[PDB]
Amino acid sequence: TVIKNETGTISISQLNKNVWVHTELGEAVPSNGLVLNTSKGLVLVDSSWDDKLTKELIEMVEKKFQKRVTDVIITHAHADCIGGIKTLKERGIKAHSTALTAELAKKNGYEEPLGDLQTVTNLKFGNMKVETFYPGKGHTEDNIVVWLPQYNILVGGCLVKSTSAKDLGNVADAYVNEWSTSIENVLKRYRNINAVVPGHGEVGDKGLLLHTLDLLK
Ligand SMILES: [Zn+2]
Repeated sequence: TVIKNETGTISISQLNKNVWVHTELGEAVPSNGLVLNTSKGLVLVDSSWDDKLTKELIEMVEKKFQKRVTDVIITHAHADCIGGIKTLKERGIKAHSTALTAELAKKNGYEEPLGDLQTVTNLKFGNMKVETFYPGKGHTEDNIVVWLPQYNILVGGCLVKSTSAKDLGNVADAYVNEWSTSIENVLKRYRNINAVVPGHGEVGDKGLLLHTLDLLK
């Protein structure tokens, strides 16, 4: 099932019982994130392009689940992920991030996140388990991946390209050479992966990681 906004710029698709994928368009470019419905509120993985879209996304999910968004995990310091940091902070939403992401955010003129995530961080919201992992430099110097151990679902972010993507994207701030090693670190860490969510594009499987390594070759 998929719910959208009149405009069409924002949609939320269900992956399973308490896991949904949110997608917003930034001529227009899509960006994926996750919406986690827990017994203690909603938790998002990444916000949106800007404050207008981010606020809209929040209003949408809060209305649907009749709960508040309590936390957001920021996977890197680019607009498509930290675009609405100001909205989150004025709503009492905790914006988790690594210390590195926090400093790059400041440096990119964005209000900065908590900078609390370590290389390996395990968070539990109600009964929903979430693990954050920094695999090394790649698409960006600070990119991290998110893992849901109860579903073996991996949020790759922009470290992972979708099946039909033939372009790596903006590599001005990327570490192309290191990117491959970082993806290998993810593969070595998570042996049995089911679904993989790309920065943008359709949800796939481990094949997406191999596809990205192929592009980097
Ligand atoms: Zn990016």
